[PDB]
This record gives sequence, C-alpha cells and structure tokens, in this order.
Amino acid sequence: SAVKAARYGKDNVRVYKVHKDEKTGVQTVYEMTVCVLLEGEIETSYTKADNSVIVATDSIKNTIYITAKQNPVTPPELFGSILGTHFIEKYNHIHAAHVNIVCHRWTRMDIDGKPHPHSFIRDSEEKRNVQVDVVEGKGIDIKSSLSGLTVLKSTNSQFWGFLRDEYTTLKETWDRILSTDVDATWQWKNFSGLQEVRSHVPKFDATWATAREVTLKTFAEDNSASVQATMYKMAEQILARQQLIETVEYSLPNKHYFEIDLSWHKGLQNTGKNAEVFAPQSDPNGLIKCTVGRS
Amino acid sequence: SAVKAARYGKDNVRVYKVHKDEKTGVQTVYEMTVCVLLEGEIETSYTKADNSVIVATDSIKNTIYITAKQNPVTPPELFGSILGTHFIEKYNHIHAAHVNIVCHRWTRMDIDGKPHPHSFIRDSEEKRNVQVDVVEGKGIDIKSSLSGLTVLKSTNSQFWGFLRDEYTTLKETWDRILSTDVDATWQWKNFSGLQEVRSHVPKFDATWATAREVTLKTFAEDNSASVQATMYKMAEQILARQQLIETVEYSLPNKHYFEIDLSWHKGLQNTGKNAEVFAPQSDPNGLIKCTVGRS
Amino acid sequence: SAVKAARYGKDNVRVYKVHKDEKTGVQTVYEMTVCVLLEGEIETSYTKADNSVIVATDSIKNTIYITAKQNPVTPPELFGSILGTHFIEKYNHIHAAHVNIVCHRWTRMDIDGKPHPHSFIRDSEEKRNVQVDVVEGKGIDIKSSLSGLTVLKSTNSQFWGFLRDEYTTLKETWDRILSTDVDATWQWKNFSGLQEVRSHVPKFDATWATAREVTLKTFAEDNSASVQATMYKMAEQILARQQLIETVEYSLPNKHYFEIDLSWHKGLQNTGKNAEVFAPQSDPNGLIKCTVGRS
Amino acid sequence: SAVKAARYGKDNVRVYKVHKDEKTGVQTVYEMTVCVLLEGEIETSYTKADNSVIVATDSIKNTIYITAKQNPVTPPELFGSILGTHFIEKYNHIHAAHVNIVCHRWTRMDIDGKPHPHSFIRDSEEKRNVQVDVVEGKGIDIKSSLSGLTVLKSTNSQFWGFLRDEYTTLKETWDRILSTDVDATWQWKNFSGLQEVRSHVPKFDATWATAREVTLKTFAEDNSASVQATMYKMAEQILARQQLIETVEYSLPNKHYFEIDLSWHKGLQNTGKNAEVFAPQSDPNGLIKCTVGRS
Ligand SMILES: O=c1[nH]c(=O)c2nn[nH]c2[nH]1
Ligand SMILES: O=c1[nH]c(=O)c2nn[nH]c2[nH]1
Ligand SMILES: O=c1[nH]c(=O)c2nn[nH]c2[nH]1
Ligand SMILES: O=c1[nH]c(=O)c2nn[nH]c2[nH]1
Ligand code: NA
Ligand code: NA
Ligand code: NA
Ligand code: NA
Repeated sequence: SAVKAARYGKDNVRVYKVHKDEKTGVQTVYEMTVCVLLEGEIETSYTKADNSVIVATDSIKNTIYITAKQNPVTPPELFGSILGTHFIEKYNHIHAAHVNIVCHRWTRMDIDGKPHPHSFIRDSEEKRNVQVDVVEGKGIDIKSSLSGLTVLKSTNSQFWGFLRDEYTTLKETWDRILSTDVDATWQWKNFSGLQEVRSHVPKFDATWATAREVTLKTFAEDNSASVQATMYKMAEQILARQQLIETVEYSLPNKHYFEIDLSWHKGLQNTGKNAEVFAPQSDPNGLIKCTVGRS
Repeated sequence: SAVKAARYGKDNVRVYKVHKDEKTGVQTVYEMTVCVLLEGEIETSYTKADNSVIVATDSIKNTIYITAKQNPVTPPELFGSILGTHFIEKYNHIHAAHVNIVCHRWTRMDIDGKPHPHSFIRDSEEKRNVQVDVVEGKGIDIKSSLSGLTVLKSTNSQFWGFLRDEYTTLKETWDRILSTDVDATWQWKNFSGLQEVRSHVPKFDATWATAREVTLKTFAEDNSASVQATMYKMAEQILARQQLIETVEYSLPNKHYFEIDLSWHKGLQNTGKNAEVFAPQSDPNGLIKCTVGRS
Repeated sequence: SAVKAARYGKDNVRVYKVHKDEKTGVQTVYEMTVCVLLEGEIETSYTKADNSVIVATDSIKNTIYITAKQNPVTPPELFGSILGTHFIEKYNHIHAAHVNIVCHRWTRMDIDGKPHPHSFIRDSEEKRNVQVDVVEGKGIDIKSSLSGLTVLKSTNSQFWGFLRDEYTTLKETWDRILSTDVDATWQWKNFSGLQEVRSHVPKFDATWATAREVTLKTFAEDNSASVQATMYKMAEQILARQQLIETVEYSLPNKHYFEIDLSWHKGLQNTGKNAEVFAPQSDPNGLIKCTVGRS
Repeated sequence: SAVKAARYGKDNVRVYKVHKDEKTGVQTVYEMTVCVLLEGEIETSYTKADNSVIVATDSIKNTIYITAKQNPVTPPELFGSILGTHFIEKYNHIHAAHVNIVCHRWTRMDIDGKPHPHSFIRDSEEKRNVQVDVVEGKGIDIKSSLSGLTVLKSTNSQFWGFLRDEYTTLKETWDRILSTDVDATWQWKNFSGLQEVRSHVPKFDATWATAREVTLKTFAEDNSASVQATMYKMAEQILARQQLIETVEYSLPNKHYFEIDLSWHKGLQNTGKNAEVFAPQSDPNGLIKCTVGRS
C-alpha cells in the first residue's frame, strides 16, 4: 500500500478580534471559526511513525491566534491568504495550506436611532465564508461564499410544463410559495501570491455585497418559472458585475409548503385561490445546483 | 398504583398562514410551531385501555389548522387563547388545554429602499413565544416570551468584589466582554376568559416590543457590575411600563470569551489593556436566572 | 419591585474521570456533563450590585473538578448528593443547590470476544441522568432518569375506539408501527442527608437497570392498545419492584410512520396487509405523558 | 454566460421497509435517508425556462418509494445501483444519477436472552452509507462508508518527536487519551453495470463488517504513535482483505481531553501519573485525513 493523499490540521478554531478606535471610542468586533489543513512531504508520519515531519495541530492553533494578532482579519479573503502563505513559506516540506473561514455576524446595535459604539447583535445565522488554497508554485485560489440566507416569497413563483409520465403525480401550478436557504459561491481567478491578493483587497467586500444584493433583488422580483431559471438569472448578473470572478455556483433547497385540504370539514375552502393555511414540510426537499461560467 | 397526572396531545405542528390585502396587493406571512396538550377525565385510557376518552392527537392537529383558517393567528396570545378555549368548551371531559406557540421571523424585504409586497427574509433565529394554559373554571394564564436574542458588548462590563476562598482562581476585572442569549418571559395577570383576552389585544404586541427595547437598551447602556445586576434593571423597567404584568423572568447564559496569553511568543502582548484576540468558549457557561415581581 | 426567585451557577461542565485497577490493569472511564445552580441569600447581587454574596460561577466549576477528584462519581445519585451538600455546608448564605448530571455512555469494547482493558465505544446517545436538589433543613430530593432510548416495533400495536367527531379523519387500525424515544423518570422518597443516601447506594444502579429492563420488555411484549396503556404498564411494574420510589413519570413521543398509497402507479399494492414501504414523519408527533404514584 | 455544471433532484427522502417471514413470523426492518441528483441535457431549464427537460423532484421522490417496493433495499450498494440505473435507462436525456443513502441502525432487541421477532432498538447513531454514481457509458462507481463510530481509549496512545519551533507549546507525551469519531470510506473498482454489481452482492456486507472489525481491533490494540500512524494501519489491513477495493480513506478528528492542574488547591495532584479527572474539549479539534491505495 501507498499514501495517495494526506492532509491534517486543526478544525473548529473559534477566534474573536476587537478593534478600538482611540480617537472616536468606537469598537468593532469580528468573530470567525477557522480550519487549516496542510499537505506536503508528510507521508512518513503515516507509514513509519516519523513525527519529525509533523507541525503539531496545537501549533497550527497557536499560529492562527498569532496571525490574527499581527494582521487584519478582514476581509477574510486576505486573512486566509496571509494564514495559508505563512505555512508554505515557513516550513520547507509543507507545500499546500487549505484555509476555511466562517464569519459570524456581529451587527452594531442602533439604540435610539444612533449606532452604539460597542454593542452588537447577531442578526441571523447567515454566514460569509472563504475557502483559500495556497499551493507552492501555483499561487492562491480563493472561493468566497454566503450561506444560511433564508428567504420566502408567498406568490410569483410557478412550476408547470415539466415532464409527465407514469411516475408523476405533481400538479402543475401557476402560483406557489417559494422558500430556500441560499448557498452561493464565487470563485476568483487564480492569484499569483499575496501581493496580488493585496492589490484587489477592496473588491472582496464589494463583490460579497453585490452577490448578496443581486440574490435578494432577483429572488424578490423574478416571476419565477422554476428554481433553476431564477438561480441562473442571479449567477448571470454576478458574473457581469465582477470580471475577476470565473464561476458562480448556487446550491438551493426547495423548502416545500403544502396546501391543506380542509373541505372534509364543513366544506371549508383552503386550496388554490382560497389557500391561506399551509403545512411547511421539514423533509424531503428539492435540491437544485448550478455552476455558471463565462462563454 | 394510580394516575397522579396525565397530559397528551400533538407537538411540533408547523403552521404557515398568509394574509392578502386585495386593495394594495400586499401579502403578510406568519409561521409558527404549535404544541397542544390536553388534561381531563382521561385516566381510563391509561389504566383500562379505554380509548373512548381520547380525542386523537391527529384530530388535535386537524383542529389547529381549522382554527388557524377561521381566526387571526396574531397576536399569538390571542390565537393560543382561542385554540385552548376550543378544547375545553368542545369536550365535556377535557378540563385543561396547554398551548405552546413559537413564532418564527419572516421580515419583509426592502428592495431598493422600498418594502416588497410579498418577499421575506428570516433575520435571525430569535423567537417570540407564548405559553397559554386554559383551565376550566380558572380562566386563562398567559406567559409571553422572547428567546434566542444573541448579543455581545466588547467593553463596559465588570466583575469584581465576589467571594474569594480556597476554591477561587478567577481574577477580578474592570473590563471584560459580555455576551448572552436572552430568554425573557413576562407573565400576565390571570384573565377570566376569551372576552377579557380580546379586550387587551393591543397590549400584547406593544409589551413584546417594550420588553425587546428595554432589553437591548439596558444591555447596551448599563456599565454592568454583573449579569445579575444588569438583568434586574431590565426586569424592573418592564414591570414599570406594563401594569398587567405580574412577574418578569430572565434566564441568561454568560458566554465566556477568554484572553489568550501570547507572551511566550516573542513577548507578544495580548492581555489586559493589550488584549485584542480572544478565544470564545463553547462550554462551560455561567447561567444566571431571576424572577422579579411587584413589592 | 422585588426578587421573587433567583438561582445562578455553571452549566455544561464536561467532566471525564478514569479509574485504574493496578492489580488487573483494567481501566474504567466515566464521562458526564454537570450543571450546578445555587439559591440563598443572594438578592443583593441583583438589587444593589453587591457581589460579596456571589460564589463565582468559575469557582463552582473548580469545585466540580475538585469534588470529582476526591469522591466516587458513580452512581451519579451519590456524586450529585455529595456535590450539592458541599455547597450548602460550605457557604452559610447558600441554602439550596440544584445539581443536574447527564451521564454519557462509554461501553467497554469486546475484541475477539474478550473485554478490552482500556478501549470504549459510545453505543448510542441514550443517557442516564440525575436531578438532585439539596435544600438546607429539607434533606435531599433525587429524580433519576433515562432518556434518548429510541425503539421501534413493526407490528403488535393498535389504535381503535377513540372519539370520532367532525374534527376526526384518522382511521382506526389493528396493526401499526410504534416507535418512540423513551424519557422515564423515577422520583425517590426524600432522604434526610448524605448518610441516608450513602446507605441506599446499591439501589441506584439496580433500579436504573430495572427501569430499563421493564421498559424494553413491556414495549416488546405488550400488544399495545395505545401509547397511554403501554406506558402505564411500565410505570406500574417499576413501582412494584422498588419501594423507595414514590412516582414514575414517562414522556413518550409517538413518532409516526405513514403508509404510502402506490395504487396510482400500475395498481401497486402497498396499504393495509400489503404495506411494506412507509414514510417516516419527522413532524408533527404525538406526545403522551403520565405520572404514576402509589394508591 | 454558460452552464458549466448542473445537477438537481430530491434530498432527505426518509424510507422505511419491513420484510415479514410468513413461515417464522420474524420481521426485519430497514430505514434509510436517500438523496438522488440527476445530470444530463437539462441546461435549457436554467437558461430558457424550458421545464420540458425536468423530471420533477416530486417524481424522483415517487420513484424512490416505487423502487423500494419492487426491489431489495439491502445491501445499500445494490439498491443504490438499481435506483441510479433506473434514471439513466428510463430518460433518454438524463446521463448520470448520483445516489446517496444513509442507513440508520435498527438492531433486533434481545428479551430474556432471545431475539425478538419484531422489536428493535437504535443502538447508536453510527451510520452505514453509500455513494453510487451511475454514468451512462461509464458504468457504476460505488463508495461505501461507515461514519459516526465514536470510540475512546484511556491509555496506550503517545505523541512525541514532532517539530518544535517558536510556534510550539505542546508538551511531548507518552500516555494520553485518544478519542475520535470514525469516518472510513472504501472505494470499489468501477463496475460495468447492474449485472456486475449483482455478481458481487455478498462482498458488500462482508467488506463493511471487515472494515468495522479492523477499525475497532486496530484502535484498541495499537500502541499508537499518532493518529496518522494508527489510521494507516487500519487502511493497509482493509486493502489486504478485499481485492475489489481500490482505495480506503479515513477522516478522523482528534477529540482532545485536557489534564486539569489542581495543585493550586491544597497541593492536589492531578497531572501526569496522577491524572484522574480531565476536561473534554468541545473545540478546537485536530482533523487528520489520509487516502491509501495500492502500490
Ligand atoms: O495524533 C496526533 N497527531 C497530530 O498531528 C497532532 N498534533 N497535535 N497533537 C497531535 N496528535
Ligand atoms: O397511541 C396513540 N395515542 C393517542 O392518543 C393517539 N392519537 N392519535 N394516534 C394515537 N396513538
Ligand atoms: O456576571 C457574572 N456573574 C457571576 O455570577 C459570575 N461568576 N463568575 N463570573 C461571573 N460573572
Ligand atoms: O422549481 C422547481 N424545480 C424543480 O425541478 C421541481 N421538481 N418539482 N417541483 C420543482 N420545482
Ligand atoms: Na514550503
Ligand atoms: Na370541558
Ligand atoms: Na448553607
Ligand atoms: Na439516459
């Protein structure tokens, strides 16, 4: 037998950082969960019990805190790139670092219509994520994403004209509820190294904001023919607004809300035009994916 | 042996309702999870296999949907009171209904700075809940609550002057992070029946809003001496603003964020005044509770 | 306003302890999650910011580890009683301790049909729990429980003869699936203090084992007329086998598995006698509770 | 823009099937959660709102139940292969099916030392999974796995001789706790189609059993030099025992249990040789992966 692939590191490293503006007194907080996995010339730790090649996962944890102390942690694309580059430059035998960061929302509180200097609220479990792969000799690959954005529209969704055969019971519809949890990823063109990532720093937050805005607007305004057709519209727009993106991927559950026939009870009318009370279904759910790139 | 207490019913009943304003085209959605448990003269179902006394839990489920179809579902205090009263009036041998409702957030989307007629976002997993106990001959008891409100302040929290003995290692501090998930419950004075609950309908949303506002403002503005002292301030204010409330209960975890000493690494300064990077602790956590009533 | 009730302490304290038999080399592990909440003369911490009355929750955490170091951690009824008694005896102004312990399964591995001296498997998320309330002057109240015991029988469950009215759609049945997660609690007669708890030590594990055995046997062998009737049979037997128990409480979800009509597809027969494939329902679920005591 | 990749289908389809032996009266239950995603000539559903190419996800759900009604559901490798082949043969324009199945444990109860004909217990949340990719013209690729197997050994684990530099604080150790949740996957050689999968049917359960046995024995018996070295030993053995496997992949968290220094309290000795009480750490955790194939 032979080691065909190997990677190891530290997962679920929770990190908080505060920035204090001495002039204004305003404080800003960042909280993330970080995972770093390394690859390189480490096969002998598996095959020969040679621990000399192992940078201990505990040390990886220390390095994350030290790096957060000495560098900005925002945008996460930059922090992840710094963190990954560290490992491949510091250790001769480590040739790739894989850094995943999940950013948690701490949104500044408004009290009496003014932003509070040091108090924050978690408004939703929506996340902003990055995956950064730093590979010696092959630059920096960054996939940015948002996830956990849960939305619902109560009308202006349709689904008709699908294939019908002996396995089909679903009725065509011209008015249904559509609800999903959005997972959207945009993949950046490969960067040559940290200097290049640094040069594009302002684009990271801007492109996240654009992705979020396009998602919300398109969902709200499209008279949707299907989840497939609506998601494609979103992806198309994001690619149009940022030329440094190569592909956009969406993965969307179709979280079903079923009509409830109540006609058995006193002829009560609760279907079609008369539908008011629905039963949200926890499972199963549709799952629709697409990756859109440039012609 | 003897049956000392018994209750049975249906849990985890997910319900969605939409309201459509025909004049304006605006739609408003409500989504809840409902639990209804009944008590009464039902001992024989346990002791003698006498199912004749059982209103089937499946029927309870049907009744929830039917009741939602024929009545407003907001405020939840009113809906719960209608639902519970139904069971004790319909069935001679059922003498108490216990209704728990969890309300899920569907917040109307703003697109291009205007509120959208039919699109919604789940902004946070914060819930508004009610517990309604309808007891034949003893009126309607309602406990209203908010839960899952997660907040953090980065300074203006202290903790010093606590008891110190041979079990104590905690250092006194004049500046720490304070973060919690707020669970706040206000218990209404007993209501004589549905007519009385109906008479106070506007107070339900108003008091929820007040509880939320007082919680957020006090947390943000109190230079906190402890979780105990800050929570008492919140409870005191709520009782002052609504005379129909008898008690207010808060249950607050103290979600710890620990300093990380980095001095072992190149004398790096990250404690006390120099603390910037912290380690959020998943467990253990402090848990502090209090119930405040009137003198 | 006035403090009507208050309690505070440390939740989610994870503890592991190992015992090493030097003679045989056999090691035995225990893992628990502990919560300790105190009550007493502590109102001034809430009302006047008087921290002098506060035994810090961090100190409570230390005390749990120290107590585990110096005492047996099994049975949990004994450990909880020691832990709670500590607080009320050590601190003059603390008058009640509330100790909750969840015990996690670490079951010794059998390798090649022999028990391994130091390797363990988590066989299921079933828990053994205790709630111990130690109140100055009022002795020690102990509620023991098992939870998370998930079972299913594929036949020998019935449900017919329930009330039928205009809210009823459920068909009577003489053969259905029954599946539940068992939560069973037995409440001990009040103990005067630690000496008395110590005197009954062997009864704790024995009664847990009996409760578990009676639950499993009755579930498997009863041709069940309802969840109500079957659970009563369980409770009756436990009370008969241990005279130091005052009440037994069961709380049982009815986790529904629905028939799937497939007759629309090529007349395929999958209902009643021909039912083979079913759809497990995640929600809603029935919830049935009962507390049984002595005549 | 252009569609670069697309797949869609139904996730979280819960399925139960019962088998009844009429001769013996013995019943056997199977419960699974199934996900089916299709690929093929479906781009126009995204780009042109052409639903004619869509086999509705609701129909996919129906097909899963129908297929379960007419075929054995065990071993899951066979069921997944039947299910996937169905889609690529039935629909001209569908060219790949991706089937994921998670199998839930229902273990027959022993009552009074005899196996019960129709009662079952969920002994642990360990799963047996399959991923089956059926691609028109390219046969059937099957990855089988076990997951959620949680184990702990209290001694006979070491970790010393790792790299030490200015980022390192971890002390070398010759005796520590090792605990993990095992995720192990074995990838079968490509199969030409259903006939070939059918021919190897007995190997599927046998190889699952072997993987499980080798995992447990090696974990229990290896005086482990590291997680890396122990996992390699497991993978090597599995490959040796089944020639139709091409690679074995393990992904193992290192779930840390920390010593607790109690010397501050009355000189209490709880570290090194004297360590008895430990603090299980929920996060962070090491994460170690490896893929082993043939020379
Ligand atoms: O088994 C281990 N492998 C590792 O890579 C490691 N790093 N810290 N502790 C460790 N333990
Ligand atoms: O065992 C049962 N008890 C009940 O109360 C019930 N209601 N519907 N189905 C039921 N099954
Ligand atoms: O606000 C706090 N209250 C307490 O009771 C406590 N105990 N430790 N830290 C604490 N912080
Ligand atoms: O938007 C949808 N896309 C689909 O593929 C589908 N299948 N059933 N319902 C559906 N809705
Ligand atoms: Na390198
Ligand atoms: Na009544
Ligand atoms: Na006392
Ligand atoms: Na095909």
